Amino acid sequence: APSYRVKRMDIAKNDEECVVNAAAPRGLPGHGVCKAVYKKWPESFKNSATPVGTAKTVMCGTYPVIHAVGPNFSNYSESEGDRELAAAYREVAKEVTRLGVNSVAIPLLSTGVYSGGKDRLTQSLNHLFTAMDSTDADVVIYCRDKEWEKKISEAIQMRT
Repeated sequence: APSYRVKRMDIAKNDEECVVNAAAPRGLPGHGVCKAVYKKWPESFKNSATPVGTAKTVMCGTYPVIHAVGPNFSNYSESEGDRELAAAYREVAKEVTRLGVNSVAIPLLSTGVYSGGKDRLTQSLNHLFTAMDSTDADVVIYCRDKEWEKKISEAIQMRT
């Protein structure tokens, strides 16, 4: 039965059937998660650029990389940013369904450098749940911060 889990580790080392990239705009290698994805699955960046609020899947071999471009809250208002963040996750759920995969590795979109200097764990996680609750896939959320793992883990347990 479909679950949610959280792991504090590099998503480029995930054990799931596909990976969501916290993609930088313009198809660029970016920083953080995006850069790790670029180093592990560079061929997935061929023609990967996609607008803020959307997702685009490129295969690396037969492994799907879902490039999801969340808004950068240094450039978006809070209301417009929230709408595009919600929409990016929606498009992730649509791609996961289309691919038919049994599991997916996801990072929290629009946190870190695309956060507008704000803690957006809860905002981004709740959009993740809303979108992925609509799918059948096992979801494994990948973070790096130890306090975030705790908070994510608590949220996962509050809905079981």
